[PDB]
Amino acid sequence: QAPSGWWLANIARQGRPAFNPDPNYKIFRNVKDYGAVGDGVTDDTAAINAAISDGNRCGQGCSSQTTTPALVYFPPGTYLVSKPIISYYYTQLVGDAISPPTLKAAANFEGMAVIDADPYDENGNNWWTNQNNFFRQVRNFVIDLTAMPFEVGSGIHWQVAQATSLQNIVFNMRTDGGDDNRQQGIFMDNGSGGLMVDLVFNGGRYGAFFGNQQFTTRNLTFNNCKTAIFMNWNWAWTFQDVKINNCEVGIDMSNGGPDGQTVGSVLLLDSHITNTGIGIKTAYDPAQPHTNGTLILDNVEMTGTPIAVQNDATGTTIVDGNQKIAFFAQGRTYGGSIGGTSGKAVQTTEQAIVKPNVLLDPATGKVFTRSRPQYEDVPVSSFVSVKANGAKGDGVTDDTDAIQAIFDSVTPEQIVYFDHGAYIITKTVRVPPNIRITGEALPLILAGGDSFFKDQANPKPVFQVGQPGERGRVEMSDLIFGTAGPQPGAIMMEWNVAGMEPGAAGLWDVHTRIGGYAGTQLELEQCAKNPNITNPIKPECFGSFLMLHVTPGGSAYLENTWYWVADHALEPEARDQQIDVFNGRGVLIEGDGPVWGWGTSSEHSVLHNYQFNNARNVFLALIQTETPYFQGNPDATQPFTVNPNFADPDFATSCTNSPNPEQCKRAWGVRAINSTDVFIYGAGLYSFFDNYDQECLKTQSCQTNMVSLEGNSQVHLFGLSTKASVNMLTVDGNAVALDADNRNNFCATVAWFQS
Ligand SMILES: *[C@@H]1O[C@H](CO)[C@@H](O[C@@H]2O[C@H](CO)[C@@H](O)[C@H](O)[C@H]2NC(C)=O)[C@H](O)[C@H]1NC(C)=O
Ligand SMILES: *[C@@H]1O[C@H](CO)[C@@H](O[C@@H]2O[C@H](CO)[C@@H](O)[C@H](O)[C@H]2NC(C)=O)[C@H](O)[C@H]1NC(C)=O
Ligand SMILES: *[C@@H]1O[C@H](CO)[C@@H](O)[C@H](O)[C@H]1NC(C)=O
Ligand SMILES: *[C@@H]1O[C@H](CO)[C@@H](O)[C@H](O)[C@H]1NC(C)=O
Ligand SMILES: [Cl-]
Ligand code: NA
Repeated sequence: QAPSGWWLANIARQGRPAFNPDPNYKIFRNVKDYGAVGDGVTDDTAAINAAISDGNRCGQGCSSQTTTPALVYFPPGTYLVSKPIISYYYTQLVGDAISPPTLKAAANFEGMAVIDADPYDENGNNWWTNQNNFFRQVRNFVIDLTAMPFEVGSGIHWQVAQATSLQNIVFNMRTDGGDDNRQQGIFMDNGSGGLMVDLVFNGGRYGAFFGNQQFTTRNLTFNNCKTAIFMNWNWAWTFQDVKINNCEVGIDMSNGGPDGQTVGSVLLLDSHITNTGIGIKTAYDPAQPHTNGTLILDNVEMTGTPIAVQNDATGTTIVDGNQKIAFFAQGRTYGGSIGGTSGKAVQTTEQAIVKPNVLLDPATGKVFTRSRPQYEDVPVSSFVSVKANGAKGDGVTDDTDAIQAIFDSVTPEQIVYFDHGAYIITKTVRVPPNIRITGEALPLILAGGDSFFKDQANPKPVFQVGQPGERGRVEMSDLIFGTAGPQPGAIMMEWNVAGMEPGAAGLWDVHTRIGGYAGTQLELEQCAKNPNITNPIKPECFGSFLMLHVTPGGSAYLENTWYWVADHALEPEARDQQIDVFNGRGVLIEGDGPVWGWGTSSEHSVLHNYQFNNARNVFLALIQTETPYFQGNPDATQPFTVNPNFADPDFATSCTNSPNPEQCKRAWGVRAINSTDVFIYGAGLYSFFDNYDQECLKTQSCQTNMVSLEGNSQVHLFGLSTKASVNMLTVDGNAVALDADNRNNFCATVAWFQS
């Protein structure tokens, strides 16, 4: 096939990792420049693998690395492969977006999967610790297993962590062989996700075999699979806009049986299970001692599917199909008339969860969604390269004025293109309310300087997105925001603009990465942990003030956005060793929004990871947090002073008279103050340490409190999982749901909180 003309294939390549010492390292690789023929006849395995591995990248024996990113581009074509495509650390596998190429497994293909994102060596050790396998894309492919015997074949071994995505992939598999068919689209053994969007699975035994701590996956279609989704294990998982068609089983979540369920919780929203034998197989019964197997259905059609939910241990139909299920919950519920203050285990349909119209797509009535833009129809001439227009991206030069001048002059038909590099910002950059910005494989935008962002008593925005009250169209994608040295006055992104329409203002694959990597000066040398002393709280190890602030009137659509304060060092010489980085606050949302967050995560801030203050119209699915591992050395009262301008939590006051005082002063996973119409569909809010000691896990008591609802906040929580917090949820100062009353297979889990 002809080249597609997609801008990405032809845009001038001027990028380079600023902190890789090799001036000739090449981030972009077109597989055909490595000898791939793309005709489906010549075996292209070696050429594709060489395009990935070229340049001394992070493969076997390399724990992790941020200075060897790669964007591996596959022009339109068919690529015959006979062994796995090994995706090295920090790789974007980018098929052509206009005409997604086919990865065609040879009949004699051998190996784990057509694409392997985390190989096992001969001794059974992964190349990368699964929970550290960050910063990846696979997008725009057809993966064809149909030449392989039905007894073998997996499309992608997707064993990954945060800031990863699968997008726009079709998996074509055989339908013959009965019980001996073993083909599957995704094979996922474990990990810590992550996002998937816009996938189609045709045939096979399983569309996907899934096992992971937590994941958000939406707009998935399954056609003629035996079981569409085999959920092997999880803590939580949120599915939205899933279409299952003519399968034997939709979601199998009964692994382990009624006395050993390995699936923690599943949420299924805005979905359709059509012409399928059994919609969902579960082993849950409300008399069981634990919360394993929790399930939420919200707005799910069951057309032509006579058994919507089946208890496959007893064989009993729990919910009849051939009707829409407005809402179903099984697991423990609190609040309202059903659960009350003590909580109650239930397995029942119930009344619809009504969401405000501002959060919905008016065309479908589903919660609004929009995938990461790839600008397929935009000509290369419309892209304005920052390096072509005066920004150096060298990680030292002050690029503030050059970037500001680009932002001030770019027209709405153009797109600002951040060539890969590291762009030092030394004072506030004002982003206008009409702009589109996209990056070459996660360029770094770093708050730097020696004064402007240094004062936590007088914090300042790094990127100020619109001015207060403005409406417009602002899109950013494929970028990382961070600090160069400590910048405890930096508000990394202040989001003032509101979209003209849903999805017109947002962030896709845009991450805030505070410390831990080359260029930050916040690495193992400077910030190594020392739990054996009282922490000095080194000034050289502070991070930012606040990673994201949606101010009153701001409205944003966030999808695949990781707000991460480093718990460990990311370059290979450090061997994943742990560090202390002191970052005040994660994500703060105020005002009437709306705000959507799909597949967001906020981890290791001191005061809170997510906070809603005087907020309305917030939809998050699913969310994930961690407390910083150094707490309580120091505890959450240090080193950021309480600032009422950000409604900061005041732990010295709030923990007064705590019955569990030793571990009370710890970062909030989620805090809501005077906020309503907030909807959280799935949450994994974890506390794994106390001053790097994990003894507290044995009694699920690393911290005292995890979610705080204050000022009669109406926060509608579904599939809330928390790890090792005595109290999962506290309302107006009273502990409501205790971990001990809601034990799952690892976390504790509340299916449904009625506010
Ligand atoms: C769900 O994802 C699928 C897969 O990307 C989308 O289907 C593609 O839609 C585009 C735009 O119409 C077409 O050009 C492609 O041919 C489609 N691909 C396939 C495999 O069908 C689909 O649009 C998405 N649906 C929603 C509601 O977002
Ligand atoms: C929920 O998960 C827990 C943890 O896996 C299950 O408890 C385990 O059950 C297995 C039997 O399959 C035992 O071998 C383990 O010793 C148990 N561990 C603990 C910590 O109790 C529990 O049975 C599951 N509950 C339900 C209702 O499925
Ligand atoms: C803290 O003490 C332990 C002994 O339990 C030791 O192994 C570790 O190296 C010490 N840490 C530092 C930073 O010295
Ligand atoms: C609490 O939220 C309401 C909106 O329901 C708002 O009118 C009120 O001003 C808020 N209270 C404070 C103290 O800001
Ligand atoms: Cl993404
Ligand atoms: Na302008």
